[PDB]
Amino acid sequence: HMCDAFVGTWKLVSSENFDDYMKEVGVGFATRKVAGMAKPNMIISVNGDVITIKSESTFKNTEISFILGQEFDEVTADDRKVKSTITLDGGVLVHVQKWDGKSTTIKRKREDDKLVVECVMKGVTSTRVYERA
Ligand SMILES: O=C1NC(=O)[C@]2(CO[C@H](c3cccc(Br)c3)OC2)S1
Repeated sequence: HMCDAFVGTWKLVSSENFDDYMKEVGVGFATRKVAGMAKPNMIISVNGDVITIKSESTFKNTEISFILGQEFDEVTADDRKVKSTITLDGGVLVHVQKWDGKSTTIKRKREDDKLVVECVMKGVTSTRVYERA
């Protein structure tokens, strides 16, 4: 019953400062412009200890499966090759990505009927709000 309130199909309904977050990450112009248009569906499921998060979008489809606390390889939508670790901290899913001596953290939490995603790189935060699809 780990992560029950996250499970389901979610649609992006608002974004703030995502271009600035991508700039801070190092994303190039053309990827920022095209990726910034996308309104992905995020599909979250749990089977035993394995959590799967899929992102279906007109930009790029991605999928990760993981066990909490156990590092894994991830290729991000912008084609970074990162080492990721995802934990639960007080009911918030905390996803840290490490690559090229850099780090970014993505937090996902349930707030009312929304799933709120906060993406932080250095001093820049982007907030991405999802509703049930
Ligand atoms: O709502 C979101 N939920 C996530 O986990 C995000 C998935 O996309 C990445 C991303 C970073 C840089 C460039 C591109 Br293209 C994508 O940012 C995090 S956005």
